[PDB]
Amino acid sequence: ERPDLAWLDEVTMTQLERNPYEVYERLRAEAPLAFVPVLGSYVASTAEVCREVATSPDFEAVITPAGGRTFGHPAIIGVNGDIHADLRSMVEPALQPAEVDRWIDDLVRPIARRYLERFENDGHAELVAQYCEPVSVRSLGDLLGLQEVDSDKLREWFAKLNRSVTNAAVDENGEFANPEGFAEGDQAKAEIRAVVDPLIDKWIEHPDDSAISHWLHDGMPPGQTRDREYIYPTIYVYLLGAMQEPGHGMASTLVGLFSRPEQLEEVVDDPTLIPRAIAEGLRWTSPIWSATARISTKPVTIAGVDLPAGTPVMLSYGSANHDTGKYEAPSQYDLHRPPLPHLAFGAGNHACAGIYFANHVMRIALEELFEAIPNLERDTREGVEFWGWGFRGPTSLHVTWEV
Ligand code: HEM
Ligand SMILES: COc1cccc(CO)c1O
Repeated sequence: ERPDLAWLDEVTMTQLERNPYEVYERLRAEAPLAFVPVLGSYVASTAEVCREVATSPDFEAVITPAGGRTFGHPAIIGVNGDIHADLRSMVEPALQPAEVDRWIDDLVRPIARRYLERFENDGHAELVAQYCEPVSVRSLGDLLGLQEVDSDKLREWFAKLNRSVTNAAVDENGEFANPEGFAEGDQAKAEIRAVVDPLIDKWIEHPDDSAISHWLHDGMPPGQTRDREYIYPTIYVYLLGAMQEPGHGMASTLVGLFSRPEQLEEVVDDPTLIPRAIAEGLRWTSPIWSATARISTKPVTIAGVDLPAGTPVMLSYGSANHDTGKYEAPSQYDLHRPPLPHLAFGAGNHACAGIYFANHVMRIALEELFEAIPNLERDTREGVEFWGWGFRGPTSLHVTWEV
């Protein structure tokens, strides 16, 4: 429709998944709010527009089309009003900073050690599969009450949900171009139900300290629980993003550090710099790159575009975090970048609920890794490929060290 952006008609889903940064560099200059045909939606690409939409009184949450097809209702990310308030009150207790501080070290550090012990003497490893993902899912899985679900299984589930939720491509008529791509999301949900339904059966009668048990019981009248159909979509939200993203963030941080060997040495020497390293890692390759959205509730003008009521806008926070209006040479990882606001945790009433927890998981994981393997080196025989438009991170991270 917009004539000067006719080139967007030729952007493909595969291109965006392999590397979205060239398209979005053009969008940030040409059209900070732009309709992207293959995505079937307006996309916000700059920090100013993403923050405005995410915080505007004239927008509310909406799930992406493929997200809705996968998760259904009421996913915490796609609802508003009283239901959203209830789901936030449901998830927030275990994520409160004073609560996290009571137990985060005893949760994550033994897990990180357990996975590290399996390879720390090998001289080689693929850190995504052998460390970053397992620590992320085992930590959250235990908190949730999924101790008996193997980390291999939790990792398979968030891979399948990832592909289903980001199966966004639409055809000439605005219909999903790849409908068969939702089948593995449906199969993941069926497997999750088979595992989690018995656990919920038990928690209803025998509550414990698991987070899901508290989701069922907290704030409810005596003898009542939240219906499982009311909480399952948020369970799925967790089994995707909350399981995947801390692993993504640690891995991207390491890749960035490896790209700046002088900076990797600083952080290994001085582990108090790990939080700063992680913050730059999240800006540099945002794990949740473009997975959430808002919808206008009345006619509104954003970045010169007159939007009718009912218009969805995807928030490409990963692009916003490369806004050259804010950052110098944003495509380069720089630990010594001045600490500035970023949008990797979103903004507004639907901003990330688990920031404090996530930052500690990533921190502890990197602390233990650098303690166990101070001479870590990237395996330069294998390149690092990043994949993902909706969620983005490295597909593998081959490293070596002198044993
Ligand atoms: C580095 C790791 C993580 C990153 C980068 C991340 C980022 C985000 C982003 C971008 C959103 C959408 C915000 C928006 O639409 O404005 C979000 C939502 C959310 N995240 Fe995080 N997340 C991470 C880890 C986690 C973890 C571990 C948990 C739970 C233990 C969690 C819980 C949630 C919840 C519940 C929401 C939905 C909030 C709502 O819609 O009201 N996140 N996250
Ligand atoms: C915490 O998990 C998520 C956060 C934001 C988006 C999604 C899925 O679109 C998630 O699963």
